[PDB]
Amino acid sequence: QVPKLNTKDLLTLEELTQEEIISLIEFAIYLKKNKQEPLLQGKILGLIFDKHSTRTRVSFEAGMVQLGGHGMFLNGKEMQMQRGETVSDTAKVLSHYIDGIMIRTFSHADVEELAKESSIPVINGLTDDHHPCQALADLMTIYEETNTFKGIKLAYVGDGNNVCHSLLLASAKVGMHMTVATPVGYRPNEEIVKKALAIAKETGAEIEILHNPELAVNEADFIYTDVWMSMGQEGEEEKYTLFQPYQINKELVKHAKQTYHFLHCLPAHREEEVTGEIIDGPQSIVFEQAGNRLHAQKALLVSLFKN
Amino acid sequence: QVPKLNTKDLLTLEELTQEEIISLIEFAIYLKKNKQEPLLQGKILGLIFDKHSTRTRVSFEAGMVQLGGHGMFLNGKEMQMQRGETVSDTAKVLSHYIDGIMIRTFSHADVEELAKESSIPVINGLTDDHHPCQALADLMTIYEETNTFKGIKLAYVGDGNNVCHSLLLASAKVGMHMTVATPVGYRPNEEIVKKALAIAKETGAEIEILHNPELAVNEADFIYTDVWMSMGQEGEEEKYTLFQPYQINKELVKHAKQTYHFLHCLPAHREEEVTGEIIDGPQSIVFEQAGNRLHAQKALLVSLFKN
Amino acid sequence: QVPKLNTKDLLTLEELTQEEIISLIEFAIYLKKNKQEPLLQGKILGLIFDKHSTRTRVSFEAGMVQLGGHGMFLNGKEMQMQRGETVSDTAKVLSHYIDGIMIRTFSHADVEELAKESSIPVINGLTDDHHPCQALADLMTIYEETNTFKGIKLAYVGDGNNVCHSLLLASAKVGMHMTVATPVGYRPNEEIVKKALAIAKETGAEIEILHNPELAVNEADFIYTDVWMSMGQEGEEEKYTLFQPYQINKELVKHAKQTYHFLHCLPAHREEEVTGEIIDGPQSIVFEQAGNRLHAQKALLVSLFKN
Ligand SMILES: CCC[C@H](N)C(=O)O
Ligand SMILES: CCC[C@H](N)C(=O)O
Ligand SMILES: CCC[C@H](N)C(=O)O
Ligand SMILES: [Cl-]
Ligand SMILES: [Cl-]
Ligand SMILES: [Cl-]
Ligand SMILES: [Cl-]
Ligand SMILES: [Cl-]
Repeated sequence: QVPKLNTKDLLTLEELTQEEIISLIEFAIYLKKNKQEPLLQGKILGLIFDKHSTRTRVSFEAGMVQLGGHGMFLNGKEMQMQRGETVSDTAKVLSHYIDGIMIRTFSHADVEELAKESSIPVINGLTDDHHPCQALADLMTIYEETNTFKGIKLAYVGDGNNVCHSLLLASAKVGMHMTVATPVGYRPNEEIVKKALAIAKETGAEIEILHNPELAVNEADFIYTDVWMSMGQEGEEEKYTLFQPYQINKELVKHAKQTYHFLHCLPAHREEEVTGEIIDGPQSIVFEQAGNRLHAQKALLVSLFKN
Repeated sequence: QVPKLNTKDLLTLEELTQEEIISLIEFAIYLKKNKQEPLLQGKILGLIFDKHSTRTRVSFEAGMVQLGGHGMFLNGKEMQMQRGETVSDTAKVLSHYIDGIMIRTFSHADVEELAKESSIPVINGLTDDHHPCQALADLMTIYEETNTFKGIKLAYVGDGNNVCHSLLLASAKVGMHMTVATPVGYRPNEEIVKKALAIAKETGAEIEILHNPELAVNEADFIYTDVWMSMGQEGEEEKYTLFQPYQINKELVKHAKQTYHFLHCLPAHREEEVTGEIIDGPQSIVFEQAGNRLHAQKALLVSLFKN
Repeated sequence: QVPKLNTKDLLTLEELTQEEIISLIEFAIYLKKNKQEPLLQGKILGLIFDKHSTRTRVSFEAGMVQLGGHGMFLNGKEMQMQRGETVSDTAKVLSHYIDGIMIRTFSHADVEELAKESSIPVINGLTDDHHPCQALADLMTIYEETNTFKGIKLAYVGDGNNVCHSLLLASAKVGMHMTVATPVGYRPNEEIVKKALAIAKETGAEIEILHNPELAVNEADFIYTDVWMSMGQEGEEEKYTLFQPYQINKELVKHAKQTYHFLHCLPAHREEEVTGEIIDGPQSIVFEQAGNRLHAQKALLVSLFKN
């Protein structure tokens, strides 16, 4: 049974209810376990990219192909948007040709406009502000270990960026406890924190934004990090210095549960945000986490294309 | 049935008779209305692009996929032609691997050479001189409104460029009246004008090349424009002032029929060649026009591949 | 019978026995002659390219499509390797999504690492050091003419580059006599020469590395050359001066058999490494040679995917 969703698009996870998120995760687990069937026969997903990608690009197109459809890679440097065509005109023409769009870009507003002006589904494959498909797969990865979100503690330590934003919203939706530790000056966006906190009031989630990483990871079941300079960001040399106390290393993780697992969206820079010892060690699940991008997105695609 | 064509390639529309063009339009209209069948099962169309594209790139690959075949995007920057491999050599090797080629580039002579040296069909997806697949779709769009080309008047106002050339030839082939207005120094190519006039002698088409835009649009059924600086032309900034009197705006279109429709190949630059008021207003059909790139091209592909 | 191979990967041809190479060539000839069947139904081959390509890029994707599978083009400029992601991390995530990888790049070591860290097959589609699929297709092309490798003489005249290396190892594997002439300072890698000589001891191949092109081509059945400046090279301007005596032209080829045939991997630069008179003349088989990239690689793909 394909999950029914009351949304055309997936831009932040705010669009989904708790029950819809759980249904997507269960359907992804089903698709992971069972023989491939051509549920999206003949369907074409456009894949617009304005930023680098390995996992998102390959997993989306492979997912479509496994479902009997097609992915069409559209480098943003080749589209007439480069030459000043509006996002609205783009949306309207693509709706005549293909069945959905996944877009990865800088401006979140541009993805909102694309969705608004498109008659086909639009999926955010990462913006400066949100990476929802990553957080959906991460929820699946956590659920495969725990079989529940109740009483689970996730600690994110790092920069208050797009990935942090999506994990905050994801955790709040499913009722999972989440702490964030960032350096001063690099907190997650306050409006997104407020939205997560509001959601958490209804679900029982405890969301805390902190500066002390040792306190944040205390008794955590999962520790998550990400790179210190994201694709959207301008360099500060002083940033690297401020982030040193936020590295995920042996000294930090000993404050979490002995049974904790390490998560990272990838790509990773060993000896910056995380040491080789941690990411390549026995508590790391980053490759299975990455694998689940495929399954979680196939569930999302089948549900959105069924509308 | 599938239209029979007496050409391997489609470079300018000169290669087609009136009857063949009408047959293509009727077949496109059939394909637009009827269930997709895999008429090109297993066929691979190579898509060589040396210039930006949204509509041509997406519509050709979607068309192929919808007919059970494949489109293979080939950025010109990645091909060995960028490192000096000849067009002839490229033609000969691609003919061993794939079933047809669509090419968008600068030099029309290059596309002529590709067709001459290739044993597979070659389609011009725009050159500096011709954009024949656009004009074929534009004929289809007109025909859907009028159900005839007899007594219809098309007015093109703008630069004497590739799209103007293809519309001149298309109009002449089907017997439609066409007027052109361009600024002094920007007339369509005189050899192409002569070809169109020669074709028009046989078909009853009245082709008129003018400078005054108000005279050109008088009692028109359709007003068509395009950008002032084509991809073949970035240096030429002077144009922007010269072309201001050629803008499609409320003051201009009142001289056409009250029932006129506005066409534009896209991409468009609002407040340059056309105002938002016109392109976004109730007489604009530019998005249906763009949608018909898909269907007109599918008809062409099935016919060329039938040979 | 699909050939059984005792290797997961194809990086240099060293991985293959003489019997395996012959079996591959026979299978390629069969595939060339016989109707397409979907032997690789559903399979996805990633095609990672850091360098320009026409033949390799098109032939590998067409081959997959013709076998009922898919080729996914991945420009190296768009992958997170560009932003510092390790080859190992890349290998581990791709293995979750797709079924094999073909990679064209600079560093042969990177391709070795990709193969080591990947659970799926890896194929070298050219590196600075080896171009094994080219030499496999070249052996097929020779065998189609001669029906044997015994008593056949191949002469390569040019730069001691990646293609020279692969021809050396190919010739030694099948027992064909091969001579090389290069300028002073541009010999093939001495360790590769040693490996070829060792293989040749077992097979009866005579391999000679020389400076005098007229001596090298004496009584040759085949003459082969390639460009003087490969994609990986930023060689001195003095190089062109040293290469003047090494052009393949009428004066040189008269020293070979009257029945010789000319080979070139392509792309070629007429009037540099070879004259138009030779490459377009009656002894040239370069376009059949390029065509055989398709068939030889389809044989390899099927065999690797089976294993
Ligand atoms: C997947 C990349 C995530 C990272 N925060 C970035 O935006 O660069
Ligand atoms: C579809 C683009 C048409 C325009 N005349 C150009 O050549 O840029
Ligand atoms: C197929 C190209 C071969 C040439 N030696 C190069 O590496 O550029
Ligand atoms: Cl960012
Ligand atoms: Cl893992
Ligand atoms: Cl419209
Ligand atoms: Cl090189
Ligand atoms: Cl040939």
